[PDB]
Amino acid sequence: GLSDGEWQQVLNVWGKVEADIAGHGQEVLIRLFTGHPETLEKFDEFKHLKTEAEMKASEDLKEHGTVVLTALGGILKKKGHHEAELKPLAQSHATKHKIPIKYLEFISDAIIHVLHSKHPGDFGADAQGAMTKALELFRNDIAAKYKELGFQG
Ligand code: HEM
Repeated sequence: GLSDGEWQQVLNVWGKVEADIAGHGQEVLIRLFTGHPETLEKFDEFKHLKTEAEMKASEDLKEHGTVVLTALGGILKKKGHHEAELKPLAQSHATKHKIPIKYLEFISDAIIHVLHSKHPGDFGADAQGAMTKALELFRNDIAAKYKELGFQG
């Protein structure tokens, strides 16, 4: 878990994302999809968008990026008290979408990349530490539910 000073840093960095969640969201998905093409195949609506310029030209992708980051924002503001919010997500991603925990690792790394790409020199070493912890926590609680369900990979 995190200290309160650590949570205040992640909510301070999240205020930068909130200035434009769709712009941040589309960059995160693109990072993900271009870096790990196997992840795009899980998306029936977007698997035909194989290159960055195709991805960029779809408002449907940008809206999906908005759904993702708005969900995550909600969870971060719970400061770790997020069992009611994470359970549904865990369930759907394991039993419906069949998303291995490794893809959650990929998106967590994608977020960090995009914060440094969109705010160079503005994402401090301390901020990076706190954000990393918050994403690990998120991932580790989802891993716990995955084990319960025996979602093997
Ligand atoms: C920060 C991590 C993520 C969050 C907050 C998130 C959130 C969401 C939400 C809120 C939905 C809609 C409701 C649902 O079906 O639960 C959804 C759907 C979905 N997610 Fe995620 N997700 C995340 C990561 C991922 C990753 C890493 C993948 C795959 C590589 C993935 C694949 C999907 C798919 C395929 C759908 C259904 C798509 C559709 O409606 O067209 N998710 N996700």
